[PDB]
Amino acid sequence: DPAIYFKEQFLDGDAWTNRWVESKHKSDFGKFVLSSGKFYGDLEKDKGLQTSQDARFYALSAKFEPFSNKGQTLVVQFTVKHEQNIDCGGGYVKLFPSGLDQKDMHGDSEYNIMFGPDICGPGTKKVHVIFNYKGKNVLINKDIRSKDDEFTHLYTLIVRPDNTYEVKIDNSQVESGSLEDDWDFPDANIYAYDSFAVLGLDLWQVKSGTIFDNFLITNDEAYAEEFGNETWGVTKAAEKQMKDKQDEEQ
Ligand SMILES: OC[C@H]1O[C@H](O[C@@H]2[C@H](O)[C@@H](O[C@@H]3[C@@H](O[C@H]4[C@@H](O)[C@H](O)[C@@H](CO)O[C@@H]4O)O[C@H](CO)[C@@H](O)[C@@H]3O)O[C@H](CO)[C@H]2O)[C@H](O)[C@@H](O)[C@@H]1O
Ligand SMILES: [Ca+2]
Repeated sequence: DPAIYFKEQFLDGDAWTNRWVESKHKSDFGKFVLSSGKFYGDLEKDKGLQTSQDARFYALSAKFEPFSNKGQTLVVQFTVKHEQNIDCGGGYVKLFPSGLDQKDMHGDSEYNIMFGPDICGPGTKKVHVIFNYKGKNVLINKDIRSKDDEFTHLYTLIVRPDNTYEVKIDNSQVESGSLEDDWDFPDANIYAYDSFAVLGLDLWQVKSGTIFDNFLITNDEAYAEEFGNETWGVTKAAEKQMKDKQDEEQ
């Protein structure tokens, strides 16, 4: 049986607010709203969290029963849709250990892993993969290109107990190697963390309108691939046809 540590598909309406916490660290964080956007694969299935305010910081997080990846695989996966045609704005997640105050979470709150696309003008169009190791946040030595169009894309990070990793975009490998070689941190336990307890969205955006959906944290690579195909894989073609429709009808 795959261990599902966390899963969020926003399938139950306004009830998501019972599972996600707004940080109060700042008084003027932008608001996340539940939305399937202007075009979608399915009105209900493609409901996710959308940034609703221009030129704001965002800080929202969801807790889950704490776990450790010691001795097993860790997979983190979600969809990002920059439906607005984004100029500058984050689309990554952070994983936090136990002890985070969700009501006070912010950009400098200490995290274990940060992963996902970041866009900031043409000069920043990169997928971050950051490991906190011995008091330092270490950025991956590799250039992974992020998606910049208006459509929904799947982002997957896989971390293995043999100190290997893989990054997938749209369920397809884009980068692969070992933690020893692709970060400037030999330690057999680089991969492992004593606890994960919270998934956070800590973002700055200029033009807002990005939608996040289909969050998954699991110990099973095969299950993540399947879940990805059943979520993003299903959204992909349907949403393209409805975008094609809207252009032709205009
Ligand atoms: O990028 C690695 C870094 O990520 C996390 O920290 C993020 C940064 O603190 C910051 O992200 C930057 C922000 O840049 C802009 C704005 O804040 C600047 O004042 C302005 C002037 O130069 O430029 C931008 O408008 O947002 C962009 C777009 O996402 C980012 O690319 C920049 O990196 O803010 C975000 C949100 O709070 C932080 O997540 C990690 O915490 C950190 O450890 C890591 O080194
Ligand atoms: Ca959804």
